Amino acid sequence: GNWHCDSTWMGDRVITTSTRTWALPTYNNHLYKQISSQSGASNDNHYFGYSTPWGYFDFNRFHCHFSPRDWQRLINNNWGFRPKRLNFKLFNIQVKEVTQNDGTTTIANNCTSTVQVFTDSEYQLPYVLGSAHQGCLPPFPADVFMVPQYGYLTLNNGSQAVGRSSFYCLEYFPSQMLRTGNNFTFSYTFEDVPFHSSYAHSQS
Amino acid sequence: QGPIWAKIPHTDGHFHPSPLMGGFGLKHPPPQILIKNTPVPANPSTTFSAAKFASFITQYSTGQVSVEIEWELQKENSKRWNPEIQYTSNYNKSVNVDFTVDTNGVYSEPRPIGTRYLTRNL
Amino acid sequence: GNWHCDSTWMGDRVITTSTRTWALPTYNNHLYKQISSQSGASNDNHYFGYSTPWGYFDFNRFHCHFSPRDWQRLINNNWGFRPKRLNFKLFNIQVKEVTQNDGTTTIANNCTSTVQVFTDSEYQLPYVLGSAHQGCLPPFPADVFMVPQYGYLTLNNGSQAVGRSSFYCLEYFPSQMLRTGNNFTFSYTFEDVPFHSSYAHSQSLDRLMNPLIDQYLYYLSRTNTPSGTTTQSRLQFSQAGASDIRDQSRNWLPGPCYRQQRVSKTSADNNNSEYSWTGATKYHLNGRDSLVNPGPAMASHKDDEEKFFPQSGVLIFGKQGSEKTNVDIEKVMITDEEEIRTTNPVATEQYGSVSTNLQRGNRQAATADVNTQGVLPGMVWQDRDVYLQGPIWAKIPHTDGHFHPSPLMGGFGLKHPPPQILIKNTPVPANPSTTFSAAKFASFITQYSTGQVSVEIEWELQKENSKRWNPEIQYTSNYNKSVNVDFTVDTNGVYSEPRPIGTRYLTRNL
Amino acid sequence: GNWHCDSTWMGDRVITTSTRTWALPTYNNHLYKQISSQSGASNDNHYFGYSTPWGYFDFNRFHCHFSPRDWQRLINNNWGFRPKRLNFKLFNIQVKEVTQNDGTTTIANNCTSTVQVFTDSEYQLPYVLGSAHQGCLPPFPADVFMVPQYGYLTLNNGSQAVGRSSFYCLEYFPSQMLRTGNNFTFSYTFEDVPFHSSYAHSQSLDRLMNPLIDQYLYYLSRTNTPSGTTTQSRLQFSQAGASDIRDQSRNWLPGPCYRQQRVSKTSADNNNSEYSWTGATKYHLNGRDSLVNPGPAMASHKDDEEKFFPQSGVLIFGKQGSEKTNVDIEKVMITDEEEIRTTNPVATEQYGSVSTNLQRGNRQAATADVNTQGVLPGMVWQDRDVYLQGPIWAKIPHTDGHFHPSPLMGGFGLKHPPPQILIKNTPVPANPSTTFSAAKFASFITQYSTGQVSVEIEWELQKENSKRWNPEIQYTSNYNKSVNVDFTVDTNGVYSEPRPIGTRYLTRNL
Repeated sequence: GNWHCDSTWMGDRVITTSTRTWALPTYNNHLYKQISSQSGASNDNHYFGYSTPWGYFDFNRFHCHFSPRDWQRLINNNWGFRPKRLNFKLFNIQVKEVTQNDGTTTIANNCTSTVQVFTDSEYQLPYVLGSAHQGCLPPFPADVFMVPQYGYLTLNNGSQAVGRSSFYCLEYFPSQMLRTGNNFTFSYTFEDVPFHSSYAHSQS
Repeated sequence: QGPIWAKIPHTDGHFHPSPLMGGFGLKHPPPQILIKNTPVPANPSTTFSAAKFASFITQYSTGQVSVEIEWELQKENSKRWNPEIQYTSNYNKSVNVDFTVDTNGVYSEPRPIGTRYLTRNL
Repeated sequence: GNWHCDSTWMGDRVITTSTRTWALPTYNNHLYKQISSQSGASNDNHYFGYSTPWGYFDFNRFHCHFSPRDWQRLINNNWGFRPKRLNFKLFNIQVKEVTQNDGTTTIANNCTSTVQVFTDSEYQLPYVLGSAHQGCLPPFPADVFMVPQYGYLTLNNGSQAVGRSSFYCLEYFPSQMLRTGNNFTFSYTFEDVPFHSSYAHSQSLDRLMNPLIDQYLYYLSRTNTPSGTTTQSRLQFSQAGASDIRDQSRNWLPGPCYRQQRVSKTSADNNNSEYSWTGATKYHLNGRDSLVNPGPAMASHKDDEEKFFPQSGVLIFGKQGSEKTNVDIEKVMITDEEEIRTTNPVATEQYGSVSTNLQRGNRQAATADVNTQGVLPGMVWQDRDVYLQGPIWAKIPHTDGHFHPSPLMGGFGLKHPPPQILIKNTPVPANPSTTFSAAKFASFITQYSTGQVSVEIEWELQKENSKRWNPEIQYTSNYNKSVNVDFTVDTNGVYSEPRPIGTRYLTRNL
Repeated sequence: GNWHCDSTWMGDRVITTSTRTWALPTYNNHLYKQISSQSGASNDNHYFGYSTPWGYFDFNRFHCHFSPRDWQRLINNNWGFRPKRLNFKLFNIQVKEVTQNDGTTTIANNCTSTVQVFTDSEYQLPYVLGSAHQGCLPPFPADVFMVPQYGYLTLNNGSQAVGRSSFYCLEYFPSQMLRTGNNFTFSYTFEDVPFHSSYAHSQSLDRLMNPLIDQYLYYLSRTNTPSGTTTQSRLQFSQAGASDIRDQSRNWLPGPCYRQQRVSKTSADNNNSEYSWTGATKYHLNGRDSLVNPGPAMASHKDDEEKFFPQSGVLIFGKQGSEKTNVDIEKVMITDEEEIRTTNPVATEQYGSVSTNLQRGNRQAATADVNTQGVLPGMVWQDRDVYLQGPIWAKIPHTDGHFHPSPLMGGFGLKHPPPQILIKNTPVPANPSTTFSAAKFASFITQYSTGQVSVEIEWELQKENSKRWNPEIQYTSNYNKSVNVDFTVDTNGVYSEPRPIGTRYLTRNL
């Protein structure tokens, strides 16, 4: 897979493309874990949920896509804008094995080992995008970023669960197993949404 | 530097579901894209054990990710006579250029930039 | 990918092909960095810009393409040449990971890791080729070379930036990600450019006339005549012939000039003082002075003045192994542009003389030297010669106006020159923490890349058609015995270029 | 005829349309008149010419066509523009007869009386457009304007004519006679001209190099070296890097210059004396001196010298209501050409320095400032910017030669510019005698004409394609509160243009 960042302005459309390098550790040493608020937390701060071994990709900030100059071009010249469609790709996957022995770390490539990827395209998992979390693609294309860990919350009574609380095992979904040399792609179409108002009113 | 979309909660009712942090409310937003390293067990015992494996080869993964978004624009058509407001960089000299790296290679965003510079009548 | 170096001479074309092995480190530990001049630098030396993690390929010297023998073939047999098209290739890419642990370096191949390559074919980046930088493909095909780091300058006020200053992130361009077994190729067509003049004139602009025949025109030959025991003003006129040949009416003027101080290769002839800057020829741009070097094409010296050269008016190359700073004259090779003195003023003398006043009975005629002469109708000139070790092309700056955009260091001015070819090792993060961190990664696997690069250029030739009777000048190796052969390796394997070689051996009439 | 003002932006074109109401008096009481300078005028001010009864339409300023908002749209979004074609219309002609009798003025429409209109489309008349005269279509569409009177100059010796002096009678051309209900139209196609450069360079000509990489070329870095307790002449050479960046070999030269005196917007910095003429930059033509204004394109000032401007080297516009004669600096708007200092010399300093002598043991190197530098091979430059309130085109004089005919006040040099559009009220004799008289009629009915004029110009755009990462400069209105909005009417209905607006906000690399 090749590297694509640029913006393409055509007619009434602007196409933004961003490419970043990412690194994904092993989270939870491969375990799902029940998590909850500390015993001492205030009632307002109680929660119950699960931490999972999975990471997730988040491009839910404008600077993942617009350079500052692109943004300027947008906001000085347009009364409105809105997303239409997107194309997402993972490529140039590398799986690396680390050996810490006798004081010395040695990283070695493992061409055979896989990563698993799926999109929750039926929206069956708790949706944690849209909470303004860190971990998005960084604004500057040369910055390398860590893939954030996926966790979610369900109902709680204090730090405890309730009967209605739900537990999701992500391996209960089909996922693509990706090796070095495998790529992952999907396309998505935004539903019709109102244009964002990129203007200020000149009347009260 | 702000959010783009949010999932509209699946509920009987909602009013004007423009997500309050800003951006586009979506019933069917961009899906969550989940990834994880497949566990690779380390050297097993040569006597069968029913216990789930707890020794794994340390590993991590890296790669590139690309996202392409097509945006639709509504072009400004201002019929006002006088010039309007426009986002502009400063002219004056400075030690660092806004929205650049410094001498240590650290990129920084010095200010928030909204979208509302052009004007329209009510 | 296979190895191709040779030259193919067919009809009026010569195709040159060069292949080299290169190595590309990780620059800036993958970072872009703001850079500027030191706080103490003089105003003339201030700058502001950026260093980038990218490298770039530069084949912008003739010896990247012509062997010495090929160059000889070119310059002895052709009145002109010019680039037509080129083919560029990167192949046999290898990405290597380095592990320094416990005292011991272990290099291992990583077949999966990539390098990124793009050509700036829309010329959206600052164009740093054409500044005569080091880092080009070396002249000797067996030498392995390091890919130079890409950096650029923007506007500065002292060491600071200004609002108009621009910042370019090269990852904002599409680039090919190349693995082991991937190749990179592109082709390029030169725009039409004038043939370089690979000849010297055998006539001087001031001797184009028939020496046997008088002019029908008259010039003012005397302003006074003997009167009784004294003179009286009397204007008198003559038709110029051979004997008064300096006075003949002529149609043309020598080329422009911007005068240079004269220095001697004989140390004793020079003033004992520091004038390398204070005596230098310069231009003045936005409050800063810059050396004019080499400047407008002007002949290096007049007849029999071989030892003299303009202070900043000639290309100067280092001999093999010569150091960077304050080397003695024996360490450098000073080019000589004497062939153009048939048309272009000598760099160290005045253009000529003009009247400064209005003479009359009580006022004598006055004249003044002209030390800078811009272009005049009727002027003709030759551009600076090109050299085997010299630059080939330069990008013509994108401006409203330009005049005769032959780049002053020599070679071909191009509006759309060969594009910059940028390359960098894709960063590979080292072992990450198992707790999420938002900080950008700062631990990477050490690595570098190597591979081969080939460049093929097709050149168009304008064959010599001399109708002169007597033999002409030709570039020739020495016959006599010597310890080392010119343009060869020595006993230690070091290749060296012992002298500059220009193109102007054959002659033509004006 | 209907009213059309708007702008139509489509693809790479913007079509501007302007409509105004005009009034045309009877000029010269229908007579042609010889005119000349007063007997007491200085030789520099003598002239000879003719005043004619004709008026003319002039739309040769950008604000005749672009609203301030349109101009903003243009300059923030485009790297270049240029005129393509135009359509001109006169319509809703009304001819009015005035009767002043017995103290009382009574204006009455005369449907029958005509106006005469012709375009000089063969360019047979002296072309007086392109002299920056008043009388153009006003910037604000609701302002009604008087059609200016056509007059021209021919050769003069003092206040007298010469044999070569020419006299043009405009009735010797065919012209359309227009009544109420008649319209006049013509279309015109601009010749191909370079796009105006609506950008500023983000690089300076003296910083085009890679700051990270040394040159392979050498320059003379030292002329002497320490000897025992004293120095000895020794030439020494260095390869220029970042630290000696002023010394690097370079391919190009800054643009030409013709030096201007420097004046300060701070009154105290200026000499207390009258130098506006004696200190002025001038050219000398046939025994007469003329101010060189604005002259060759040169940057107005160097870094951080905003308060300084060349004496006659910048366009200067009046603020609304500013008077004709000796207004204070607060009454005018002084343009600033600082954006071109990346390529063009500063108007108030020397071009650079050249050697004036030949140094040797007993003679030190000497240099001199260069205050006028004509074009040299390898020079590049930017033309003067254009302004919303500034001129658009000029006719290139019909001459054997010209160089870079970008008109010096700014805009587009045209060999075949928009033709002069001449108009005049047809004289209507008053009551004649009933006895025949051979004398030409001297009693006419008082009348004037009014109507609308529209001009539509299609402009071609070169869209900004900046690949820079950081935001750039953009023309913007002020955010803060104020009593009047810039580029609006005040409480008395007076439109005003508070500042000059150039085109150079976006940036590009060299």
